[PDB]
Amino acid sequence: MTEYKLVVVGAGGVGKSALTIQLIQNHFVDEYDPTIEDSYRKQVVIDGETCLLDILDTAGQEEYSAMRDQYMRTGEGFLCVFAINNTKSFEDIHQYIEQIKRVKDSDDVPMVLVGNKCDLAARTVESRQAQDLARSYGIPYIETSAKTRQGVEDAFYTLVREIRQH
Ligand SMILES: Nc1nc2c(ncn2[C@@H]2O[C@H](COP(=O)(O)OP(=O)(O)NP(=O)(O)O)[C@@H](O)[C@H]2O)c(=O)[nH]1
Ligand SMILES: [Ca+2]
Ligand SMILES: [Mg+2]
Ligand SMILES: [Mg+2]
Repeated sequence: MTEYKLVVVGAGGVGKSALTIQLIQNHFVDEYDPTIEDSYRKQVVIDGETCLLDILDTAGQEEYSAMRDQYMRTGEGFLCVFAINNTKSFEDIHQYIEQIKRVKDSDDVPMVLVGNKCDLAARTVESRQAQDLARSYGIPYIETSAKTRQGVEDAFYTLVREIRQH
């Protein structure tokens, strides 16, 4: 059984915890409790193979930026999340990737760029704008809603594939 170490990263309130919790636990967290750092673990079959997903729910608040370095070393693949109604989080996520590539000293780090909250109509990040950013990194772009589960399995499982195809 292969184990995959996924880390979910991005700015505060973009839906990292709701995305993780929707995948692992199949419900939507409506309330907003900022995360320090939580861990989840779950046995899944992906492309015929049983594997263990280890998922680190990280902090979006800047006050815990200090602990980013240590989880960027451990993690095998990184789900890079912004909210399509939050232009600042799209600008920010660009920064998170550069930090990962730095900390890991590779421009070949398994990653998926995720535009979350795609159920909201207050979109200020157009899909083409995120596509352009993903293209420059060689990584997939996938839109999701943690509310409706749209794209949630696809996003996380794409990241496993990126890691396992690394
Ligand atoms: N409509 C909608 N709301 C969402 C979605 N994902 C998260 N939210 C909402 O946005 C708020 C913040 O979500 P949360 O997952 O806690 O964000 P976070 O990125 O983990 N924040 P932190 O970095 O502080 O831990 C919550 O009220 C949650 O219900 C989504 O896909 N759609
Ligand atoms: Ca709920
Ligand atoms: Mg959270
Ligand atoms: Mg615009």
